[PDB]
Amino acid sequence: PSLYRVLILNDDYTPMEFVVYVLERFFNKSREDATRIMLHVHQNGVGVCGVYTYEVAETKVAQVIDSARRHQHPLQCTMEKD
Repeated sequence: PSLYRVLILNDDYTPMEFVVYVLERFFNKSREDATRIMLHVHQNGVGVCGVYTYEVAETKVAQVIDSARRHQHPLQCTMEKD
């Protein structure tokens, strides 16, 4: 039954706007909440985008990666047990 948290890692190439876009897009964040998480990731090196069931966490990871790569950004996204 364990839920899984989705994490994005900081990097020195992915635009902030794209990270905000990603959080609004795939994690259902208002722009204000996205901005907060984006800045937290920038400062902490890692941040939680959300917590979901394993299957849903898995698709959100893939979707962020797919989106990032097609935008040609190196944005790293992964998950771990909540």
